[PDB]
Amino acid sequence: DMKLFAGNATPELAQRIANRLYTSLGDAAVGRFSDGEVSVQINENVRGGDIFIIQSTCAPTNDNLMELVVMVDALRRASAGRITAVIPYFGYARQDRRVRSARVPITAKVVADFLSSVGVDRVLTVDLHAEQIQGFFDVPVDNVFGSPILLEDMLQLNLDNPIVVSPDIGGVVRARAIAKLLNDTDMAIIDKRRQVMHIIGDVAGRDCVLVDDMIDTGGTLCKAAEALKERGAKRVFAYATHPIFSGNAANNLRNSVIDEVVVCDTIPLSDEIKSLPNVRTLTLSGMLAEAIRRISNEESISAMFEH
Amino acid sequence: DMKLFAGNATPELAQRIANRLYTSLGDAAVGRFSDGEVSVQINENVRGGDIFIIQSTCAPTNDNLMELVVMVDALRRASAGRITAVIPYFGYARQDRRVRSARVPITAKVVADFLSSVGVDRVLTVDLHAEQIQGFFDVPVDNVFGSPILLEDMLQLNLDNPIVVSPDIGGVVRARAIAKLLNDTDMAIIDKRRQVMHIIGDVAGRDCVLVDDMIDTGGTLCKAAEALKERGAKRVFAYATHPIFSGNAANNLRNSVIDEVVVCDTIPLSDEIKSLPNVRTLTLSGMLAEAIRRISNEESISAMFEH
Amino acid sequence: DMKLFAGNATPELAQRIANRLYTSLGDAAVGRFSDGEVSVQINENVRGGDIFIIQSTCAPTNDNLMELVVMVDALRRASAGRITAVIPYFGYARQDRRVRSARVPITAKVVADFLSSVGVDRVLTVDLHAEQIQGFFDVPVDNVFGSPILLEDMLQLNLDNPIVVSPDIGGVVRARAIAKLLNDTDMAIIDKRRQVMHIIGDVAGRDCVLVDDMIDTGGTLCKAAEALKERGAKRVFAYATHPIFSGNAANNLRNSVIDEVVVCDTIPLSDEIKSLPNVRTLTLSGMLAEAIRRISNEESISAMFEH
Amino acid sequence: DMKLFAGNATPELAQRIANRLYTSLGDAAVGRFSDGEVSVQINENVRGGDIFIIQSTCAPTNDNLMELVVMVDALRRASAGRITAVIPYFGYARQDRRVRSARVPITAKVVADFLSSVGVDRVLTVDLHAEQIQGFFDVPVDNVFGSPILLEDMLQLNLDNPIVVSPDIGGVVRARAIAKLLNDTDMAIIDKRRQVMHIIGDVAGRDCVLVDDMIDTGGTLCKAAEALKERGAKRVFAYATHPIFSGNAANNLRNSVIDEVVVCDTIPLSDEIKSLPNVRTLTLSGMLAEAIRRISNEESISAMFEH
Amino acid sequence: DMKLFAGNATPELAQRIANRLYTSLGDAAVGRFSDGEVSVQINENVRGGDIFIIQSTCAPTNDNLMELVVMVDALRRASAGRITAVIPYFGYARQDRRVRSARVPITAKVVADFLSSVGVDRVLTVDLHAEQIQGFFDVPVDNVFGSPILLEDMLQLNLDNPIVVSPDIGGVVRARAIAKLLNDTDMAIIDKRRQVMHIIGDVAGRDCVLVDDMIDTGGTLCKAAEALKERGAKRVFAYATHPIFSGNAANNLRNSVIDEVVVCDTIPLSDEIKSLPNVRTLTLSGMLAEAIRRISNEESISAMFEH
Amino acid sequence: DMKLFAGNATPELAQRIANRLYTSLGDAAVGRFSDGEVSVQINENVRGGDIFIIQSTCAPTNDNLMELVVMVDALRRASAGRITAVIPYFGYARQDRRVRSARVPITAKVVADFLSSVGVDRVLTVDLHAEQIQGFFDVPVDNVFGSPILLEDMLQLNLDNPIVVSPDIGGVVRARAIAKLLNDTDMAIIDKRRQVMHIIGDVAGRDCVLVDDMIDTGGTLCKAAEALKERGAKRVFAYATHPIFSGNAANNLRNSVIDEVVVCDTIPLSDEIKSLPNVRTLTLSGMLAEAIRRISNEESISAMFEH
Ligand SMILES: Nc1ncnc2c1ncn2[C@@H]1O[C@H](COP(=O)(O)OP(=O)(O)O)[C@@H](O)[C@H]1O
Ligand SMILES: Nc1ncnc2c1ncn2[C@@H]1O[C@H](COP(=O)(O)OP(=O)(O)O)[C@@H](O)[C@H]1O
Ligand SMILES: Nc1ncnc2c1ncn2[C@@H]1O[C@H](COP(=O)(O)OP(=O)(O)O)[C@@H](O)[C@H]1O
Ligand SMILES: Nc1ncnc2c1ncn2[C@@H]1O[C@H](COP(=O)(O)OP(=O)(O)O)[C@@H](O)[C@H]1O
Ligand SMILES: O=P(O)(O)OC[C@H]1O[C@H](O)[C@H](O)[C@@H]1O
Ligand SMILES: O=P(O)(O)OC[C@H]1O[C@H](O)[C@H](O)[C@@H]1O
Ligand SMILES: O=P(O)(O)OC[C@H]1O[C@H](O)[C@H](O)[C@@H]1O
Ligand SMILES: O=P(O)(O)OC[C@H]1O[C@H](O)[C@H](O)[C@@H]1O
Ligand SMILES: O=P(O)(O)OC[C@H]1O[C@H](O)[C@H](O)[C@@H]1O
Ligand SMILES: O=P(O)(O)OC[C@H]1O[C@H](O)[C@H](O)[C@@H]1O
Ligand SMILES: [Mg+2]
Ligand SMILES: [Mg+2]
Ligand SMILES: [Mg+2]
Ligand SMILES: [Mg+2]
Ligand SMILES: [Mg+2]
Ligand SMILES: [Mg+2]
Ligand SMILES: [Mg+2]
Ligand SMILES: [Mg+2]
Ligand SMILES: [Mg+2]
Ligand SMILES: [Mg+2]
Ligand SMILES: [Mg+2]
Ligand SMILES: [Mg+2]
Repeated sequence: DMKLFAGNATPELAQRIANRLYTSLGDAAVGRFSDGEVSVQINENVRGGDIFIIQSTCAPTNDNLMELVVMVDALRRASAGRITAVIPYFGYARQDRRVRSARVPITAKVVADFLSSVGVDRVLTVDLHAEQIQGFFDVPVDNVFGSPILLEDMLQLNLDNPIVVSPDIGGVVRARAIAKLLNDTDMAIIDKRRQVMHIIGDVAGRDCVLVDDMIDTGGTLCKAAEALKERGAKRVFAYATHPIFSGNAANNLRNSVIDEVVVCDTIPLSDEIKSLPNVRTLTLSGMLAEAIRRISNEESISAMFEH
Repeated sequence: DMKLFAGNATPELAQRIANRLYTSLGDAAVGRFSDGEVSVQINENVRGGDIFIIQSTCAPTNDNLMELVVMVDALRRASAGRITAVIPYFGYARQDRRVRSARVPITAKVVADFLSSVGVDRVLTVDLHAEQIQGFFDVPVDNVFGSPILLEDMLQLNLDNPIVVSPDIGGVVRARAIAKLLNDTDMAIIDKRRQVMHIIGDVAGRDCVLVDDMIDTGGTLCKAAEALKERGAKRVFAYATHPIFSGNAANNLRNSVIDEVVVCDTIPLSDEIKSLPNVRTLTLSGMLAEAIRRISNEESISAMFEH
Repeated sequence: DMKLFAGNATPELAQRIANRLYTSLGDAAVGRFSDGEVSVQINENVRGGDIFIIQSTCAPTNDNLMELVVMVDALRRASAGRITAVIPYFGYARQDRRVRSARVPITAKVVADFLSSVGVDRVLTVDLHAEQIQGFFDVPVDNVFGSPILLEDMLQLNLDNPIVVSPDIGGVVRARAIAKLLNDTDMAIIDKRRQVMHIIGDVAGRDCVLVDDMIDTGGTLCKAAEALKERGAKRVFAYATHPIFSGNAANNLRNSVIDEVVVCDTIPLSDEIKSLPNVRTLTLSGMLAEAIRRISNEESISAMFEH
Repeated sequence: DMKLFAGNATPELAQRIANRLYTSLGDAAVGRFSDGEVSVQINENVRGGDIFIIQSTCAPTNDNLMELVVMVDALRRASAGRITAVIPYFGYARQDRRVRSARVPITAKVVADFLSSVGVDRVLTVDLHAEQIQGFFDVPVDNVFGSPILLEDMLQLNLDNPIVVSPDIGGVVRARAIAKLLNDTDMAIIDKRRQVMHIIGDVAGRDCVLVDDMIDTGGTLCKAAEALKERGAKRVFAYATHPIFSGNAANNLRNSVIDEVVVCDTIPLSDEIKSLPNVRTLTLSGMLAEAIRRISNEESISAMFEH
Repeated sequence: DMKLFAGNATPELAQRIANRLYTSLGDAAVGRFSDGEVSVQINENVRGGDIFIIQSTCAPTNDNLMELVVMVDALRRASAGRITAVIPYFGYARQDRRVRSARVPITAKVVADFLSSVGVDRVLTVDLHAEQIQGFFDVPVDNVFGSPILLEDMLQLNLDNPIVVSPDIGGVVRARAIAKLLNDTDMAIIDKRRQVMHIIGDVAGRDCVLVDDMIDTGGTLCKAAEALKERGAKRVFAYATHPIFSGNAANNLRNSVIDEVVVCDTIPLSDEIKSLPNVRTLTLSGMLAEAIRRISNEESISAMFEH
Repeated sequence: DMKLFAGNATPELAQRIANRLYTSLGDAAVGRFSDGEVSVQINENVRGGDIFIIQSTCAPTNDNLMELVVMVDALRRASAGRITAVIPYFGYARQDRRVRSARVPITAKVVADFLSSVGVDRVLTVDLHAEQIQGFFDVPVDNVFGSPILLEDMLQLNLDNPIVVSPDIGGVVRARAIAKLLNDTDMAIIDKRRQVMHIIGDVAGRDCVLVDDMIDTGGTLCKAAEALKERGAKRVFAYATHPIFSGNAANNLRNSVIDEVVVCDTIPLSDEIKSLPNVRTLTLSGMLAEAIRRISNEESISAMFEH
């Protein structure tokens, strides 16, 4: 008995996933009270069932997170069998340590503790900001890479001796993995000091593919593209998995030298961003549906990591 | 070493409490990141200290709650000694059971579990919606009544043989307590059936004092006042502790037959409500400051329940 | 594999429930050692089974509670699958908060913690004193109302314009629910001050039905009946779910003006009470058997709340 | 701030301990409600204090145990600093394993879990039935031997080449320890087969000292004394720490060949037993008072194990 | 789906058990990294399976224990259904209490806590040093006696009026059980004082069977055999379950008066010990295989305790 | 009351730290039993004290880890006040996630859970392999960088326009931090594909400083030095914090082109490595002593992160 439930964060992605599983979303009233508190009621029998909840903890982050945890509590008190939280974008993942013992929280651990406390039995995410967040849980956590879809899109561009560039130092590992997958090309690294951007590697007369896990504001992405074009690069493409696009992202991307921005659909796009002519979206519904299928049928999940 | 910290929910109440304790609020940067996630940094040494956090979980409820739990986590990882959460208004307290085994959450228990998980050592609240929420925690919970302040204000009205009325059946116990405190007057009960309001008790030619724990939308309060005046009551006064005032509350209170609405300051008022000429606010800063003083000095807290 | 086990608190109710499920009680030796400590031995295979334990925590309360928790521990170490505690009367439910921060325990929370610690997976009760005790547990708790049986008995009395009266202020909500179920009649409230009883509502020349969750000593019930008859009421009937009947209850009920006392069978009656001519018992075995049937077969439990 | 509290199990022992500490027992109302549920109220400030609760879990075992756990919960919610449970006799200690995987509970572990759940910080006991019960807790457990007092009494008897006998096989280790302390005498062992008692060791023409941790019914003790006298022993003395004396113990001890029965005061004696002419009581109040003194002042507890 | 996995501690015993279950060991790479840290990889699907891990925590104890806990963590994160730890010899079982409140650990409790923390669901052991270690866990623990195999071997020796001797005082209970099983013979006890060995019981002209749970160094066993032969015993046989054989055990057994040493196979023997001509090994693979079979099929485990 | 205790892993480092704190190491017997199990006895009063345990979990890793956890359990049962584990090198830190959902453990989380279970209150480490391991704990974890000491040593070399090189992609962040501290020089990255080493950045005619967190076998370090010298680098220096030096490290470093290897003293060096002429050791005893001093006196720990 596989049952799918959705929040208000990613309803269209949940509908696409349900379509690919040839089922329909479970019936649950999830809204707000008059004063703004989350209201949840499960409107069908879930006793002993195998429940999947699809919801990203994207902006508005706190409302979406409260929605998810309140759904889990409601399902657990209604005697559900197993609850899997499908969280395509995991919010608060960038607050994952205390640098220099700064008096800051580790909020990703706080969220993992909340999810474990309400009774989640498994978590399925896409491209966690830090892979070590798998260890913040006691339950199995499956971190699925979005790189197959993005690489499939890259290979249909016919790039001229492309080079893979990471816009910052934190993305070097991911950029190297993408480069090894992309016909084993070269990689370059953007190094930022003091306000100048230093490029390590040769980009003269080559197509540049900027790869990142997310695009939050686009300031550093636009600056990296500007530096790459100033050092003589033909075309610049930006590939990311999570389209956060917060703050002044639309204006930054509009007045930029990037030829194409390609993102996945873990977060719904705004009308502001969708109006842009050079922003393209790929879908992860098939990959997530296959992962849900394998989890539900007790099959091996390692098959999801092939290109 | 008593240190006070405040969130963004009730900063002026926290400042008043700090003034009455002859100290100043601790220095902590509490704001938002670009995408809307809560940002917290404690900017002073708190090692081994006795920390009090003042913040209501009022609207926007989820942001305020996340702010509180993230502050507690940051303080606990910074080696604070004891953390007391002063929550003048406790949000989600109305979701306290599952009626008829409805597939709903018990969200007050979820919030209590979150607070216990991040490391709170004591909770101090004002007029919990259900007193049994004290049992949702393992830590001491002090539920302080706001009835001394409201009764002091009532006794300066010179009411003509007043009668204490509860606007619904859930408030009968509180209304009876207020009536016994108010020179041992009579009490009447509003009974609602089907859309008509039935009044049990005699209100003909008497001043009526409606007492409630909160005013959320004011619809039932205005209806009760209308019924009381239709059964021949001279003047109607509304007394409450928590001024939620959500939805259409301002228009409901403007076009109403209530002579005076008196509330406490557990939730800041909007400009919409503050423009109203017949809404008056009492302060709880002295009572909360005395409670904090007694907790900090290891004195008996039972002295707080005298009129 | 549904297996029923019984303690020494309510053996005849357990036998009736087993009869209605067309099974027999499981074989377990549950007694005392020489010095009075509880002795338990499960005398059949329970590995992987779906176990229901039927036992009220009624007087002697502590022995019955220890019996229940020791049974649960014995079954859990014998590799039982799922353990449901059917507790028709939940003892210690009246100690559910600390009024005015009195240095008292919250013993209902203590008992819930004990039950959760030994390994109970679900609780099924009848008419909890406070519904918020559902939140004292992490496991599902089904609070089943006894009002269908009592209302069925009420409707066979042919009352003359009956009015529903709550003997105290704590029972107003339940009395209102019963009144709305009883052809939508009126309700009156007994208000006690200082030693006099004040009645809010008109009872002149009407049949009065006193409704309560329990009858502990009968002092307040007899006083309320006396006041109702003094204000000119034709007949007084007392309806309750839990027949505790402690202290001087038999003498109070014998020298009283109540025409009929009707109770359920969550607690066995003594010979003292059974000798009384105007005390009648209704059975809850059918309702509890249906609830157990629905829990065992993973059906919806919401069907149990219809009249 | 050392505060002593007592239950209703061992009030005179608690008073003696308080006398030896030159303090007085703390003021707390500990009784029963009308229906038999435990009632507790702490009538003094205990905030931040160092609390000791003196109560044996002796017969009636379940009432005493519930009294203790309810006291601990009340003190913990009243913000006590540290709670030490002084349990001179630990009930349910004989149910400490499952022999041959019998479907029985391990009730000593259940009681340890209850005590840990309510918030006990340290346990102090006398002559635990199994020393491994120390490992049933997470908190420090100090198991103090009563053998110094009993050995002091033995050495004032002027025994004629005494031999130390264990009435069963479970007491051989304790009997050997006593024998090594008693001028390094010999030891004999009572072996019971099938209904006959086999004695291993020579007892012809010697004084026999039977040593045990407890005397529950006295049947095996009287049988062992009978066998020892039949194999030609001059005088038989019985020494034990815990005087349970359940069932037919008084008649067994009256019609027995034992010259003297000496016990400690961990359990109050009945009038039935106190009427016996050959039963003598030693006091442990000094030893327990010294242990409490050392725990309170953060001194080494190893000094308590010298003769 | 029963799956067997083995560590590096007892691979041949695991292979024998797998042979008797007519299955094969599961495929898992369990070794060491370059620096000596344990490396584990499960090389087959275990989702929802019923997993048994066979590994003794014998010398090198800490490596074997870490191997076991790391395997359990790997299997739990791979979504295994139920994990049973089959630990034929349980290391650290001799550190089971704090005698005289010595500042020592209770390491058996530490190991039980580690096993419970990684997610073990059941433990199956052979001849625990202290049976109360069953209470150190929350999960079912089945302590299976090795006495059937040893008694079967004893009865094929044709002993001349044998007497069962325990080499120390801690083994008296086990020696008595063996004696009652061995045609209800007599038992004698070795008592050690100061450096001399005192024998309680008559051994003149009888065959002596020394029975113990383990043989660690053999010093006390050889001394007991020497004393027994000095008091005129014909032949001395040593029977034990766990062949630890540490330190100078081989030289002690070589220069000893023991005619035969018979042990089980819970710990692999060294070449040093296997070279000895009078050391014989019995197998427990059949008994453990039957226990695993009964656990897997949800049958009663009490059938394992018959001779 | 600050008390220092040491294991057998890093006794000389512990002695140096004790010397810099002008105290002496606490008296505790920490060794092995005959069969190889860890033996611990605390030989002084620690009641209420502030205890620091200094021990790296270096090779033999499992013995050292068991030593640490057993010490913590012994101290916690002896009523210690606060226990801080000073672990200069944290073993198992490289097993921090499951790549591609490989059926592997997260052993760093297992070790963190063990430490939290025995009762550690704070952890102090040096240069954790992954900083996110701070989130594997609930307690404060202070990750102190060793870069001040190494940078002080670097600045006394008089390098000719040095360039900072990371031997692999996982060390790029640390290499960049070191480069920014080292007069804001340039950085180069070693990229390994397929067996060839690709260098991103210009190293022609410059001094190269290889920086890493650890040196396990030295194979990749020697290969990186060889590649750097083949692309025309004057001198190559290797700087690391943790000198693991496992496997064939001594032969790799002997037959290498590295001019100097400088490491800290978190792990004792072998005689094999100490015989090498171009391996130099720096001490961290002063920095760790200052950190312990600040923790003990409740001072801010942020002062430890300045150069
Ligand atoms: N403001 C208030 N003051 C006093 N009691 C209150 C108040 N609000 C709610 N209550 C509840 O009303 C109940 C009345 O109990 P109490 O005041 O002791 O009188 P009695 O027990 O005689 O009815 C208490 O249990 C308390 O929890
Ligand atoms: N026997 C009963 N039947 C129905 N409700 C009851 C009963 N006893 C107590 N109650 C409580 O009375 C409250 C009345 O709510 P409800 O019956 O939904 O009507 P309304 O919400 O319109 O007042 C419920 O929250 C329920 O918890
Ligand atoms: N009253 C007692 N005094 C001393 N030991 C006792 C007593 N009762 C039981 N014992 C147990 O007897 C065992 C004997 O150990 P010990 O007295 O150290 O001598 P040895 O170790 O030489 O046999 C101890 O482990 C202790 O737990
Ligand atoms: N020795 C070190 N000194 C400083 N930072 C280090 C060191 N080793 C690793 N790091 C990491 O490098 C990251 C660089 O951040 P930071 O030094 O604040 O500069 P920026 O944030 O401008 O890149 C930090 O998050 C820190 O965790
Ligand atoms: O917020 P921006 O820097 O503009 O863009 C998002 C980046 O911030 C984080 O490093 C993310 O990993 C991205 O690299
Ligand atoms: O939301 P409204 O009914 O308009 O006003 C608030 C009321 O709703 C809850 O019962 C509260 O206790 C109040 O009585
Ligand atoms: O103990 P009595 O007051 O005599 O009768 C039982 C009552 O006490 C509690 O309020 C129960 O709810 C009943 O109303
Ligand atoms: O119950 P009885 O056997 O008569 O006397 C008490 C004995 O029962 C237990 O073994 C105790 O340890 C005693 O040896
Ligand atoms: O270590 P040894 O004394 O030489 O032989 C093992 C004995 O040590 C323990 O008591 C075991 O139970 C054995 O009796
Ligand atoms: O084991 P080696 O690769 O030879 O040297 C140690 C390296 O292995 C890990 O990445 C460490 O971080 C080091 O970079
Ligand atoms: Mg990052
Ligand atoms: Mg980035
Ligand atoms: Mg309500
Ligand atoms: Mg209301
Ligand atoms: Mg009540
Ligand atoms: Mg009542
Ligand atoms: Mg025993
Ligand atoms: Mg005995
Ligand atoms: Mg032993
Ligand atoms: Mg032994
Ligand atoms: Mg790494
Ligand atoms: Mg590396």
